[PDB]
Amino acid sequence: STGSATTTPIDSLDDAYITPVQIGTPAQTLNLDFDTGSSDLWVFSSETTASEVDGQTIYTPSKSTTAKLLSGATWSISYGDGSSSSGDVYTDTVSVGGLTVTGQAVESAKKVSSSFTEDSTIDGLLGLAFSTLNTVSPTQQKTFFDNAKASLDSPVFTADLGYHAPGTYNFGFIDTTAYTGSITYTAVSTKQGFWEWTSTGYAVGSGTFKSTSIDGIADTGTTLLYLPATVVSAYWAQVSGAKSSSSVGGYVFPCSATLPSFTFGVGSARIVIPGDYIDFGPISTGSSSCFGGIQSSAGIGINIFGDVALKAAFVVFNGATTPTLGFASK
Ligand SMILES: Cc1noc(C)c1CN(C)Cc1cc2n(n1)CCN(c1cc(N)ncn1)C2
Repeated sequence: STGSATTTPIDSLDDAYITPVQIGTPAQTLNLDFDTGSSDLWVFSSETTASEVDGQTIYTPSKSTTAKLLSGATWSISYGDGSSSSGDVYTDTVSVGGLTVTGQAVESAKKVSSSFTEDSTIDGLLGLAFSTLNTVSPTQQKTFFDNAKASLDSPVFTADLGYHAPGTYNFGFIDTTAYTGSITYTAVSTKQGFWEWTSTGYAVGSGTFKSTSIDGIADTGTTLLYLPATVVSAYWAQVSGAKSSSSVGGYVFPCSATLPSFTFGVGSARIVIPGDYIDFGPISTGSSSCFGGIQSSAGIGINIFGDVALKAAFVVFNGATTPTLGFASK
């Protein structure tokens, strides 16, 4: 089997991407944030505290003839930005882009933090990291991809995120028309539960490539590119007036700037992030200070190849017995 679904930016800045997911019988379609940095499929639901729901579409398990309470199971998650959610668990039928899993754990939120409530465009998360990170207790549950894997034509999924435009998540096949050149594959460590890999270096604009190992994670659920402070300083030094602002929480730059590209290495191959992908717009409405898309990972404890990086590539998440990642230009 295979599946293919379009993923759409939630706003004009690509602050996140949403993909429609069918849950239950009859189907209830929710728009979920596909997140290769976490491993829980959780949704706003009829159980979510009413004051914490503001415009999201909810899953109502009592209206699904295939939903079953997973007795005694609870979940609770915190994300890198300080947001959180928690609740109980059902199993139900879940379909993405025509690919169906029966008995998928659907984690129903009883509580969500303010950043979820305040974002009416995201109805939940669909985790695509390794199932070892799943938070369900006392019986850890499998991700949608792990449940689907054996049925897929090939044990892979691909992320093809758009810049200020829709893109595609495919399951079970590699669309050879969706990229240019060849796909370069690189080793993955699953020891922290992530799609963790080592980039071979970077370049800023037309500058020379610096060969240096940068360990980090391929994370579709993180908006920006978080890299070591040395690398990030080298990038923003090429932008007149750019500075790190403690009050704003990272590097900002004059909105009048034209930004240089940023290149990262995948083995001997190179992925070029165009400068415009690094512009996240005014820090507040009407400001001429703009927020940068490349930020320091210092204090986060891991480097994160988030959407800013991944949207410049066609990315293969190869879930073979020894997982690997593939990157192609597009
Ligand atoms: C509105 C709005 N505008 O810009 C943003 C961002 C939002 C909030 N909106 C995106 C809501 C939200 C907050 C989170 N998500 N979705 C996804 C899960 N979270 C992660 C995952 C992960 N792998 N890494 C980090 N966090 C935190």
